[PDB]
Amino acid sequence: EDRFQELVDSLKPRTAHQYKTYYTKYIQWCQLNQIIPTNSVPYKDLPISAELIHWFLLDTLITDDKPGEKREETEDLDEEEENSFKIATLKKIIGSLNFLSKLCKVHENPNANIDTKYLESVTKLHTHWIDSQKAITTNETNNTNTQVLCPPLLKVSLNLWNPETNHLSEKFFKTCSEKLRFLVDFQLRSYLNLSFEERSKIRFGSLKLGKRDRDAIIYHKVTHSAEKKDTPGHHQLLALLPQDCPFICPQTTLAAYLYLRFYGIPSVSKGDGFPNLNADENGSLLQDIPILRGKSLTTYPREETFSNYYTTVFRYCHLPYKRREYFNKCNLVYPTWDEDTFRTFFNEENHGNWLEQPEAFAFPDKIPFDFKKIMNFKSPYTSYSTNAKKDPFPPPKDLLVQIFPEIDEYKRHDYEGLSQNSRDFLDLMEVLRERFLSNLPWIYKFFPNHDIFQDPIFGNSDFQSYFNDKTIHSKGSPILSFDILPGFNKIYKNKTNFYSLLIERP
Amino acid sequence: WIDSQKAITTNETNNTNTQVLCPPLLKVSLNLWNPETNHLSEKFFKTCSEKLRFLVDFQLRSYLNLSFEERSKIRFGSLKLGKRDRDAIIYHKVTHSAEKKDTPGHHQLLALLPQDCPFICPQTTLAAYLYLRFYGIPSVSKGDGFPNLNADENGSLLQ
Repeated sequence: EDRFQELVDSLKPRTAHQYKTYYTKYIQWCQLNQIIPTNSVPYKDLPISAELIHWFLLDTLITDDKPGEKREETEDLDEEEENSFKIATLKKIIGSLNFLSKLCKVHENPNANIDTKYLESVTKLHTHWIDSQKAITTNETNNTNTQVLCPPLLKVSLNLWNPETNHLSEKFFKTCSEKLRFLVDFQLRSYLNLSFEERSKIRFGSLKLGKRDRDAIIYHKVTHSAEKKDTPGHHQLLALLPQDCPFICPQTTLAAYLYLRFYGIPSVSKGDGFPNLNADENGSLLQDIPILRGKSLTTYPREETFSNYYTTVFRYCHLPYKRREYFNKCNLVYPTWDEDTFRTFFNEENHGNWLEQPEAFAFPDKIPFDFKKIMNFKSPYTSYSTNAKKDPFPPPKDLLVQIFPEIDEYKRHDYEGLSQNSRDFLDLMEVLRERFLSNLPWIYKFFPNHDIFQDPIFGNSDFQSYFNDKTIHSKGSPILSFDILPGFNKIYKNKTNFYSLLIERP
Repeated sequence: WIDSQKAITTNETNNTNTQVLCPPLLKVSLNLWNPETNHLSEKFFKTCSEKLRFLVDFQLRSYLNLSFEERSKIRFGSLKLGKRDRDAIIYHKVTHSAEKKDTPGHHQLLALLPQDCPFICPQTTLAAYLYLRFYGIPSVSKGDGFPNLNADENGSLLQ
């Protein structure tokens, strides 16, 4: 009861009523999912947690599906002010609900527990996204020409699809398989902002599919019941949603690297063998296969050899490499959890009184929605992604079932008789092969002699027919077809800037 | 010089025909007479005159194997001529009775003959560098003027 005045006299009244507006929105929204049920307005009842706050922020700020107000974000002068308004009001809503969190303490509502640093990470995430879209604002933002206009991802990425690295490395990168394992680790650190150790710890068994999403690539990284602490929960959840660009897609890169790793060239690149998966145990084989390998078959390749790799590549594309900023940890990272809320909040039956459960929409398969789309370099502003029907020429499965057909055998094998992770990984691989054949014609369009095309079954005119399908206007068009990057569209969809990316035969 | 010949006596002295068979001064010079350095830099390569002072310094290192600390010790009048030549640019070196020892001589004579390749010709490159250092571009690069020569007595201003 001592908390009266210093709560009250903490603020300007103007501040207090802006905060009152914001928590009034919060209360109405919790009644909109009847969390507080239906003026019915107590204080020792209203739950405050970082995910609750966060999902309120989702449902109000970012959820611009909203067809009455759909396309303010398209106009540059509207969005350039609108997102600044978003982030300012974001910070104010954070302060408001922090104030309300302290308010529930003086009423003694134990249901209010903040963990601001999670919401600080939300703040930092949206801050970095708006600063990314802000630094990209103009060709002549300042007197720069092409290096503001040089994404360190794509200039590397596209130039890694070349079957030759002649000035670069005959010492290192003869094989395209080594180029693809480099591109795999680079798109790891690109999409999944991690450390070298965190890049090391990917078995195949921690690579799952979207439950409510079909497209999520779940790396359900959990502390294994012992760091100093049992009850294993430190949950780090990640995703590799594909890219409309067929050359920075993680799924395309992954399917390509695993094709060369498993099958490769039938003469030259004799693969590592498509795995057993028959008397596999859940945890036996997929929990042994590294996502990438060198000479060893189980562990992860050598650290300073990767340092050499990144050094050679960033001197090839002439970019400032700094080793801490890829091998050591950043803080621009993914959400982190307990066991407590993770089991508690994602259980629907504890919240089954509600009209909706947040696992459905704003948490696509236990992922905070902006931590999905920002890390996958997307404007996070629909909550209702329906871009999946955008598919000129969906590829035929008869071409698909040529490579990796053992998967098709395994589901015509005793599908029960295989381990649970195994067939789930098999369906993962089929989605990978689908995305692979989908993105294949531009790979043929730009490097027709990759080691994938050291296989004349692809040289047959069924694949070439599908190549002429997807690359149909490519010879006649001045510009490209596929998407680029949210602030690099009007530069590199031009074929010429796209060819300035190439150094060896544009 | 036999080492130069030994590297040059076979085009398969080194199996690559890509970078290892290029002589070092030539690769630097030809990609340093380029105006644009777009993949390279502008933050340490603003002007073409910054590129020229880099290129003149590297050609000094290439022809006259000094330290940069010894390339510090070159003035305008530190450069004489082969008077039987008009070809060499004579750095006549200083040990004049107090920098190492009395009874002066520890001297060293340095030749800077031109090259028929004008990209690596050091006389050409220094002429261009001092042209743009002094006169500059008549529209943009405000050079710092032709030397005075009038206040210079021997060992006073050019030195």
